[PDB]
Amino acid sequence: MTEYKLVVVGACGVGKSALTIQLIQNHFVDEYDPTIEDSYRKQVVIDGETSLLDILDTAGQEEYSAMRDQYMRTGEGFLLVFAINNTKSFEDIHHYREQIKRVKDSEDVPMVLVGNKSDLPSRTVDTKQAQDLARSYGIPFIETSAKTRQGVDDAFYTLVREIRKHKEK
Ligand SMILES: *[C@@H](Cc1nccs1)C(=O)N1CCN(c2nc(OC[C@@]34CCCN3C[C@H](F)C4)nc3c(F)c(-c4cc(O)cc5ccc(F)c(C#C)c45)ncc23)CC1
Ligand SMILES: Nc1nc2c(ncn2[C@@H]2O[C@H](COP(=O)(O)OP(=O)(O)O)[C@@H](O)[C@H]2O)c(=O)[nH]1
Ligand SMILES: [Mg+2]
Repeated sequence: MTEYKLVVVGACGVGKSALTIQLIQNHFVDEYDPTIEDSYRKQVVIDGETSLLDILDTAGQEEYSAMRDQYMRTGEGFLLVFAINNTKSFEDIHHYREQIKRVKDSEDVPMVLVGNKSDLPSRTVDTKQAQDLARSYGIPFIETSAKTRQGVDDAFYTLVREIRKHKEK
């Protein structure tokens, strides 16, 4: 069976855990310990192909050991998550893209920009800004809400389609 290694990255509090649990369980978690970093597996059918998605939900203290670089290097695709009500989380996206570029030693790594918490009215990052950033990186932009499940399957399934496009090159 085909297997895809996906990694969910972004600032603390953006909804990485909430998005992962929404994809895995179809339930919204109000509280998920921000120190818990773990991987989950879900069997899905995407465009007729059965596959196992192994999703690493990053968390815990920010550190950069060589062991952590090697663990991130195993990721085939990354969701760059920011929250639409947190400008600092959007400003931090460049850091996450640079760290992916550094450990993968590549300019062409499958990624999707995800603007989470789209259910909140307290927007501080406009959709146009996020679309321009994703255009500058050559990647898709998807608006999500882990609370209502808006865009959740689209974010993960779009990342799987980007990994498929990369494996074809
Ligand atoms: C919060 C978890 C909490 N623990 C306790 C209380 S809350 C959470 O979800 N986190 C914490 C932050 N993590 C993390 N943070 C960053 O950068 C954060 C910023 C903001 C403070 C200063 N620092 C630099 C920038 F200004 C942004 N970067 C992380 C990071 F890059 C990696 C990591 C590590 C290595 O070795 C390689 C690597 C390669 C690709 C990657 F995508 C990432 C990632 C992510 C890599 N790990 C954690 C980082 C995690 C989330
Ligand atoms: N309204 C709303 N709250 C969310 C959403 N996603 C996450 N949250 C909340 O934001 C907080 C941080 O979410 P969490 O998944 O722990 O973020 P992480 O640190 O990136 O793993 C929690 O209180 C979640 O319930 C979302 O899309 N909408
Ligand atoms: Mg978390």
